[PDB]
Amino acid sequence: AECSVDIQGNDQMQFNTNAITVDKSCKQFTVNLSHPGNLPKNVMGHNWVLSTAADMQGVVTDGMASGLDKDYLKPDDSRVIAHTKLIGSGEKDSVTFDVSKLKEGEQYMFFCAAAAHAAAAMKGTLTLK
Ligand SMILES: [Cu+]
Repeated sequence: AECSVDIQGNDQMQFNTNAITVDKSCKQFTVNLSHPGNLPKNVMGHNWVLSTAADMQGVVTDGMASGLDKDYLKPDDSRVIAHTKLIGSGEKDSVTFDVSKLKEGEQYMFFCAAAAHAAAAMKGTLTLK
């Protein structure tokens, strides 16, 4: 069982992967976010957020309005399944979530919720496989 994933966010506003597989024997799953490159958090902060595919838009829209000091997410947003904090370069964060939070016949999206980042394709698929 592969129950973690190491994902990178760079200075060019991209993740180094577009698709996560969550093995369904996993009781928990861990995302290790890191930020290579040379740019601070207020310039090019990244976070990793999980929601259903349907919820992504609203989570992003409400998140952008909440701002950088709220880590670009609406506080307590119930559409947020799991999330990291906002990180700048040279920084890192992990999240671990329960796999029982995912369901068959739902589609899941991961993304960064920093202003306009997900619109520029900092996002990808999350699949129970
Ligand atoms: Cu980002």
